[PDB]
Amino acid sequence: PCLLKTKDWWTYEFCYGRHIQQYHMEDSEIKGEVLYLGYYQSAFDWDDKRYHSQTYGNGSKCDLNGRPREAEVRFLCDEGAGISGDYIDRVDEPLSCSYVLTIRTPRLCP
Ligand SMILES: OC[C@H]1O[C@H](OC[C@H]2O[C@H](OC[C@H]3O[C@@H](O)[C@@H](O)[C@@H](O)[C@@H]3O)[C@@H](O)[C@@H](O)[C@@H]2O)[C@@H](O)[C@@H](O)[C@@H]1O
Repeated sequence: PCLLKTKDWWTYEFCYGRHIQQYHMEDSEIKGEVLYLGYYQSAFDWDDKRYHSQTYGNGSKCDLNGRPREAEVRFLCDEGAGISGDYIDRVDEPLSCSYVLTIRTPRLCP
């Protein structure tokens, strides 16, 4: 089941191994266009300490440059040691329409 987080205008939906989505909510409905940050492309897992990365590509065309959106996902230790499972921590956008999502998860903790 997909992880969700709202930051200002955009709500972000992370569907692990499928795609990443960005869209606007009003009340509790998706008002408008749904944008794709990217579709699942690759993943690397390392274990025994721990590391996990995924990449997502060919999302919606960027109006700034006409290039598809692209995203990478970092997976880091949930340092709150919480009890609600994984969560979207940050979304960063270091180049127009290129994103780095950071997910926190108890499974990546030492
Ligand atoms: O073009 C690259 C960016 O595209 C997308 O962001 C577009 C803008 O989104 C937000 O504004 C849209 C909404 O803002 C509201 O305040 C109202 O004005 C609405 O009518 C309007 O639809 C806002 O975040 C802007 O700063 C964005 O430019 C995203 O995909 C971005 O990640 C891209 O950078």
